[PDB]
Amino acid sequence: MLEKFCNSTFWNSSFLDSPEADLPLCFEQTVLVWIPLGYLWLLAPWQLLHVYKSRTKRSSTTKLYLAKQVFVGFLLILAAIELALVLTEDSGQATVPAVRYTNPSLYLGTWLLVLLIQYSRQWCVQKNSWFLSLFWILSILCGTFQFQTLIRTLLQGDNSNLAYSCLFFISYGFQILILIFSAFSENNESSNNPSSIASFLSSITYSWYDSIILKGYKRPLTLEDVWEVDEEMKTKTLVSKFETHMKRELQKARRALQRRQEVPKSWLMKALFKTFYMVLLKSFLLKLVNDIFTFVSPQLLKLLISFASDRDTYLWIGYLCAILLFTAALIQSFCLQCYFQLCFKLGVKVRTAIMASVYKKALTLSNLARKEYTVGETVNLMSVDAQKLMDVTNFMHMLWSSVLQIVLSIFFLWRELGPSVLAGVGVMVLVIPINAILSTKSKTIQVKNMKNKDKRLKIMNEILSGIKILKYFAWEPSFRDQVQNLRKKELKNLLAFSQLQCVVIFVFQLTPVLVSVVTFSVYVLVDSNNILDAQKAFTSITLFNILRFPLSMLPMMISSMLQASVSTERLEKYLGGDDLDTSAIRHDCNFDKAMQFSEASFTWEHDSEATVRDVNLDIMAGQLVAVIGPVGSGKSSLISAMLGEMENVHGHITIKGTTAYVPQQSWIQNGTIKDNILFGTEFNEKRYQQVLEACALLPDLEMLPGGDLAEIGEKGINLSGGQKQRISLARATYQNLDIYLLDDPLSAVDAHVGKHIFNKVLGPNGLLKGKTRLLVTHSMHFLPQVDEIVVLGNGTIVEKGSYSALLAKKGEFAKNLKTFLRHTGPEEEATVHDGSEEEDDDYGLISSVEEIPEDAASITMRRENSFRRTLSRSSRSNGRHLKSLRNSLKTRNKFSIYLEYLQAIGLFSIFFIILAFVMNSVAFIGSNLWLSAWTSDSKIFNSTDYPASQRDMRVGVYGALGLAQGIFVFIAHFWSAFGFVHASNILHKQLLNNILRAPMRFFDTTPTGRIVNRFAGDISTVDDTLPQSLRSWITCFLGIISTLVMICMATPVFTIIVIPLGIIYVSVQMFYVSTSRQLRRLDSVTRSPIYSHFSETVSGLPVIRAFEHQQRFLKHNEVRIDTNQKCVFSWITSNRWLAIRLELVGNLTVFFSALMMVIYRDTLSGDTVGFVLSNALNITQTLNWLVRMTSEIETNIVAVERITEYTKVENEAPWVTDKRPPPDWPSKGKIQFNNYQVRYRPELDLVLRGITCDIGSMEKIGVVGRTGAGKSSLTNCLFRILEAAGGQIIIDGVDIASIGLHDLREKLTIIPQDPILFSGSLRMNLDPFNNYSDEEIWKALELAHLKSFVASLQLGLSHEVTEAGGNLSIGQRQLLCLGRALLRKSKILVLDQATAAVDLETDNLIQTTIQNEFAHCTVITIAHRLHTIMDSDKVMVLDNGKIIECGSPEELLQIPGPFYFMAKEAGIE
Ligand SMILES: Nc1ncnc2c1ncn2[C@@H]1O[C@H](COP(=O)(O)OP(=O)(O)OP(=O)(O)O)[C@@H](O)[C@H]1O
Ligand SMILES: Nc1ncnc2c1ncn2[C@@H]1O[C@H](COP(=O)(O)OP(=O)(O)OP(=O)(O)O)[C@@H](O)[C@H]1O
Ligand SMILES: CC(C)CCC[C@@H](C)[C@H]1CC[C@H]2[C@@H]3CC=C4C[C@@H](O)CC[C@]4(C)[C@H]3CC[C@]12C
Ligand SMILES: CC(C)CCC[C@@H](C)[C@H]1CC[C@H]2[C@@H]3CC=C4C[C@@H](O)CC[C@]4(C)[C@H]3CC[C@]12C
Ligand SMILES: CC(C)CCC[C@@H](C)[C@H]1CC[C@H]2[C@@H]3CC=C4C[C@@H](O)CC[C@]4(C)[C@H]3CC[C@]12C
Ligand SMILES: CC(C)CCC[C@@H](C)[C@H]1CC[C@H]2[C@@H]3CC=C4C[C@@H](O)CC[C@]4(C)[C@H]3CC[C@]12C
Ligand SMILES: CC(C)CCC[C@@H](C)[C@H]1CC[C@H]2[C@@H]3CC=C4C[C@@H](O)CC[C@]4(C)[C@H]3CC[C@]12C
Ligand SMILES: [Mg+2]
Repeated sequence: MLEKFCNSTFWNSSFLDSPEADLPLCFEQTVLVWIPLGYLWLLAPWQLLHVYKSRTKRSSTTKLYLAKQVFVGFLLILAAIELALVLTEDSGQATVPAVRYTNPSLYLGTWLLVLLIQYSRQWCVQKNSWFLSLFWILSILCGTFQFQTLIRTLLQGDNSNLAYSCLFFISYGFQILILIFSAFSENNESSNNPSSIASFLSSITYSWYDSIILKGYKRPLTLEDVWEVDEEMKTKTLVSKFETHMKRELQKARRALQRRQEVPKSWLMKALFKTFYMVLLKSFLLKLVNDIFTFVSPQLLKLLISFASDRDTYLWIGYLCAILLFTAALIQSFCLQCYFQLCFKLGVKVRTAIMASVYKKALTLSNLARKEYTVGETVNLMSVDAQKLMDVTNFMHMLWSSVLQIVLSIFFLWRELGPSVLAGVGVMVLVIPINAILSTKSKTIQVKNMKNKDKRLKIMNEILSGIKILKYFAWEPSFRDQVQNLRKKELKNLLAFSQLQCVVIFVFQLTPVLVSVVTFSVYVLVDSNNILDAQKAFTSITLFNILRFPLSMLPMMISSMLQASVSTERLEKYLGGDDLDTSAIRHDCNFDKAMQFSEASFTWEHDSEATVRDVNLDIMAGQLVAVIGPVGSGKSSLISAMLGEMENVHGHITIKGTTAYVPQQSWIQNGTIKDNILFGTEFNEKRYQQVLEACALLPDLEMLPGGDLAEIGEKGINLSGGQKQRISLARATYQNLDIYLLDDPLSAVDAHVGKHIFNKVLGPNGLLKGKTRLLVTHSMHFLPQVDEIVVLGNGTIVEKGSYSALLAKKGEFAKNLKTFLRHTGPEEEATVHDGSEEEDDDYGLISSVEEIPEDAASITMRRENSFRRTLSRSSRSNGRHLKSLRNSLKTRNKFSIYLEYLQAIGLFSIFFIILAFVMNSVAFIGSNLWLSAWTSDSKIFNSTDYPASQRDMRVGVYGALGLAQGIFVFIAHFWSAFGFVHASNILHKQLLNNILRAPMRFFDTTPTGRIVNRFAGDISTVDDTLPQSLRSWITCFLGIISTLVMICMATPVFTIIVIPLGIIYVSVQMFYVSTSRQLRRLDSVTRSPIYSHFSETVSGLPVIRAFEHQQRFLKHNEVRIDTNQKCVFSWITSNRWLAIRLELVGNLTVFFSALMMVIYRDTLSGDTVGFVLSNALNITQTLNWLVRMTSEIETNIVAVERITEYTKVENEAPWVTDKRPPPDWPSKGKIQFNNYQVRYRPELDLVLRGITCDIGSMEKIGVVGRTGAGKSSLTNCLFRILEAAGGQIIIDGVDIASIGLHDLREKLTIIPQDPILFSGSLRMNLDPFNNYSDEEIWKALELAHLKSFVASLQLGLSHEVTEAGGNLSIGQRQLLCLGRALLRKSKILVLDQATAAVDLETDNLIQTTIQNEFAHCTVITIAHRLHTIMDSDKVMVLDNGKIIECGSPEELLQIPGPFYFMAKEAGIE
């Protein structure tokens, strides 16, 4: 039928099959002008309906709109005038074919729809959609063909049709211009994000993120300038969506579980599929489309080889094939990037929807299930389980995209070689089994590695925190070896694990060559008729390279799904747990009473004995009643039942109004004191001040360093029981509720503060004089000022009555009211916390193992190592003692590192390793040239002319070259492993000796947290991931370099393209790293908050639920999640930006190569066009891998830099010098000071000045003074802890300066101010140096009155001790340090005021012991008990750093003076 419509033939061989070939103006003016129209017509109504339903306000008109409308109008008028001219040309006696009638009319019809659809878009967000943007591309691609034919026809010399050509040419141009104009964003400039408003091209090449790329390059970027996340992902939206389906599923699962077996089994997985099936479908379609291109390239490569093999062909074939290869690569990359983006976005959505839902359940779960779990366990649950589920949802489509890819690949190989292909596959299948046996061994080793690493850190924390005591007694040398033993014991396991990992990389590295040698040898040797040729060989190599990945990622995917199974099972127990029952507390306005108990009976457990039994009482409003009883009576249980935290058994409770809670164990949040007192309330001034003053929290607040705005909590000043109780009471009284349930709020405070609080806050005349008060107490001091008292016994009420009535009853109250009341004095003080902010990770900026397939082994290990390391830190309980707020306040008053690391490794081995890797690359190029020659050999011979000698020679050499390649790699890997284990040893050892020898200034300025982190995190980083990246980068670089030598060697001209693309590569490279690095940090800083908040709320749930303050905390958690969800996307998109740019560069560098071998084909063979393209086909992704891998080693080298800084910290005076003292130097206790002047730090002034005193032998001296007089400095001046800015100290005629450092301390003894006990055994604390024998030790405890405890202990001197002697009680901790100093029996003893916490009897013993034992010695004591200072031969007085009075105490008191005035103030005599 088409023959009469048109006039020419549709298709004839003569049209083609010629040097010059072209489709006729019949095929081009038919199907090529029907496809574009069909797309627009068929698909128009769907887009019209999609706009119709969602029509909103019109947007302001912009210049682009009018340009796009006027160009279409020009097209319309052009088509109209063409139709008019055609109709006017021939009317009479001219059967003009309808191709000149329909085609003109068709276009005129379409342009109208284009005008309409464009206007409709003006009413939507994205103006330039995908519909028109794809239509224009289709039209241009279809119309390019008419162009060539038309031009040629005219150029050839025919002038018959010139209007049509000119008309068509004008339209084709205007189409180009319209397509160009249809790419501009034309933004409304919405500050949220430009993702919603972006044309098709911008949203497909990611050329809208680049703004941030320009912003972060100039100046560092903060959280302000990162675009917000879209509404579809906001936490509030995701939760509701997931909650609907969760609620709908669980109930059905519960019903199914109840119907049978008469705890759900599988509901979470379904709830997720039913919620997010649509994204799954879209991603599946995109992955299916991409999977096709993976096998398209090899066919074009075979066509190129065939075309270049012969000579009598046409150029058009080669040019068309090159263009097709370019287009296929571009399309495949564009589809793959979009699929990656969709999948990763879905993963993030799932992770947020699980984390927020877990948080929301945590604060509504029953008490039984909550008490079953642990505080840290639930935090680890959210921090680990949710992350595991994110990974298994980032790489699930692989499962189906493998069993298909593999199958397809196998099919092709068979259609290319024959039954021989099976031989290669089998060798490529046997590898996986072997890989497993080695992974299990690696895990087995790593477990013990982790165990030994844990203990070392436990000794490190103690020594770093208590560095003062070590210096005083000179115990530094022992701990050196004590920790080096553990270091070596760990190093051997590290070396074993390292050499095992090398075997695995070797098998995954040589498998390509092995499969090639086996397949080719079997194919050529199995039958004499078989003859190799270039196309078959090179295509087989390409398909092997394609297939090598899935068979090596499928094992990993199966292992991951196995972990996600148990992770899912654990979460479903928590998210599916029961809820607490509330059908026992009736919140009605009884009014008649604010409380009523109708024979209630509640139990803590499910069905155990009732803790509270048969309770019935009622108290009117405005009544203060006190609940008293013995220990374990059940008061707090009664108040918890009032709150409703127990399970009802029998009865009901009526409550009118709100409630307030003051728990026995005070709970404090993180933040300022003002934030804690407010607890989410509008700030006032007439009530805030009243609350603070009434709770007597004013004097203390004045003494805090920051006043009211002082950070309190885990990461700040740790207050004592006395204060934390007053803060809790102040918060409760400021919130101003109706019913107050106080549980012992006056226990930690003393008598004065307690009386003041009772008379000013809660009592007959106080702040809460109208509200009802229920207080539980243990002291009978405030009983007469109450209204009604109740005595609880065995959980039930024994007697209820007024104070006078109970006293008149004459029974239990008489005995009860004796001296039960217990008073508490000031309790300890504050405790500052050393900053330990460390959260650097290893697995970052990497989302799946599909983006960087070459390095899947290392990526998997890093994830597992990070997950394992998370638990340890959570379950660690670091015990670095603590510091007193008082003492802390006084204290306040470039490529070179790469060279350093290489020098630590050893340049001698580095040279040989580089030589080995380079030699391997040469053997690679050599093998390819042997095959290229072997394949070339075929053309000379034929089927029945191949000799046997050639057949054997062409394969023996191939085998030899493969063997050489394998050997050189193995050697390179074998040495690399050792070259590192040595580095970790020298770096740590060198660092430890230097850091352990630093002066006190450095230890005082830098917080302990920073110093200990270097010994733990960095050492782990510099001995684990570092080597993997350092060994992968060189392999990638050498592969790229080898590929380029091959292409340039074949055709020299290519050298030109190398320079330009490099300038682009190194440019595109700096940009990415200059931004990604900053986003990596932001992510870590904005994560820890979330887990901190969850831990806080879980610990303080009853207080949260007593005040009815749950919505605020839910909102806080939602904001904290939306801050991190905004930052993750900002790097998930950046990685996709780089890919489109580098995959484009990599595809361009192969397109040119192909064309350069079609213009110079004359001097080229088929095989030479094989080794050049077969390799260059896999250079696109290798660039992306190199940039990503070089963006990780650059981020990881930061470890070595830190370690180096502390290895070069200033040191103090040498331990031992040549100047030795006379034997038994401290013969007599003769000390003298000559104008001794000193300063703590060079920037600080002299603290002690003009000191001139004399110390006699066998003399007892008492140093006493005022605050800030430098009393304690005197001691820290005799142990040469500081220097000597002025003057000197002479003992036994020998200046302390001349004598060596470790030569002086040994012969001096000092009792520590705060007795500290190290871990280990009792022998280690008493004598780490094992110099003494047990016999003389056994005498020491006899003198110390401690032999009774130690003899009857579990062991003798071998008994272990926990942290800071936690197993031992306080009484012996101070006592033991007395015995420690007793063993040394030195000559000069410097005592200090350290008997403050020693009990009277013990104190007395300590005091007399000093006198009985130390008699033939000199004793200098700095003390505050002026009374105790009475027997000193000479009393020295310091004012502000100057000696004042030096005389006997009797003389000092006989003659009035500053000492006598102090004694008069003290009143000792
Ligand atoms: N959280 C709990 N879980 C289980 N049983 C508990 C719990 N708290 C208390 N009990 C049980 O109830 C008994 C009474 O505890 P409760 O704290 O009510 O007594 P109390 O007299 O108020 O104590 P105290 O005088 O020390 O404040 C305990 O000895 C124990 O047997
Ligand atoms: N670590 C330090 N860093 C800086 N200056 C310090 C440090 N320790 C002490 N000082 C300075 O030295 C002064 C004297 O401190 P020292 O403890 O010797 O005085 P003191 O009169 O014995 O104290 P107290 O009355 O509390 O027993 C401090 O007030 C302070 O100015
Ligand atoms: C598949 C397309 C899109 C790209 C691949 C190149 C195409 C255009 C080339 C590759 C091989 C070519 C064929 C090779 C040999 C012959 C036999 C001849 O007597 C008629 C033409 C015909 C059948 C050619 C037609 C064009 C052809 C199919
Ligand atoms: C708009 C662009 C993408 C169209 C691409 C095809 C163009 C560039 C091609 C198609 C047909 C080609 C022409 C075909 C034949 C000849 C005759 C020859 O003796 C000189 C080159 C010349 C004149 C070619 C020039 C380039 C040409 C016009
Ligand atoms: C399909 C899209 C993407 C690109 C289309 C490119 C087409 C139009 C190009 C690519 C290679 C070109 C051919 C290359 C060489 C010659 C030989 C010359 O003596 C006549 C023109 C002729 C025969 C060209 C015709 C046009 C041609 C076939
Ligand atoms: C993007 C696509 C559509 C256009 C670019 C295709 C390029 C590679 C094509 C288009 C026109 C082609 C040229 C057209 C005409 C001739 C003359 C002929 O005697 C030798 C080949 C030569 C010199 C062609 C080489 C290849 C060529 C330059
Ligand atoms: C097996 C191992 C020990 C071989 C050692 C390879 C050495 C020579 C290689 C591996 C990693 C390389 C570094 C990788 C990254 C960069 C960042 C770039 O901006 C400058 C070069 C620099 C700094 C490289 C210098 C050379 C380097 C240190
Ligand atoms: Mg209690």
